[PDB]
Amino acid sequence: ERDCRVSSFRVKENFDKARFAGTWYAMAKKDPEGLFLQDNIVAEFSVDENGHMSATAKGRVRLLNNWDVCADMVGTFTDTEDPAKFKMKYWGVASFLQKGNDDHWIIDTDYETFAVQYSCRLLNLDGTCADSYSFVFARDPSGFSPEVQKIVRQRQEELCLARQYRLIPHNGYCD
Ligand SMILES: CC1=C(/C=C/C(C)=C/C=C/C(C)=C/CO)C(C)(C)CCC1
Repeated sequence: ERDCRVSSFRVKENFDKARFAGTWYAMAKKDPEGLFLQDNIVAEFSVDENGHMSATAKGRVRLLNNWDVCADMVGTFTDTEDPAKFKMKYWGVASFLQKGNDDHWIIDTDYETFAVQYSCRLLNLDGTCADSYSFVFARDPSGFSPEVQKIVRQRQEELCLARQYRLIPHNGYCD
């Protein structure tokens, strides 16, 4: 009875890039297939004078040889015909870290407390998603009141992703 087709999902109305700038702490995530950032994750968003949005990000990750390193990453965003939907190109400061190109959607935000992000890397023949990831971000690395926790859960049900996330530690391991 629920529609899980990716083309039917509602996104943030009248999205505002300049208002989204500044520091964002990751507090929970849903993982995709393969290598991915593990914990101690912080993001910094910026917008230039001509309207182009970009970001940096740091976090610990375990490489192919299980070595434990602090990764320093960089991303740039290209606008589309929906103001909340972007294309993101990304890479690292060290040459052995991963590079690529992903969809980046803002499902909802209030700019001053919380944000919900989503990416579908592959579509099924019937229009639902075959490989996805998602981040829950905070301005304040504290818990979220009861009423904001309830709005975050309603957005996780829209995405057909209820009960598939885990909490992330913050440890000092990276700078
Ligand atoms: C750049 C960037 C993002 C994605 C980063 C990812 C996808 C990194 C993967 C790193 C790996 C796998 C390193 C191992 O070689 C997010 C969405 C947080 C928003 C801020 C900018």
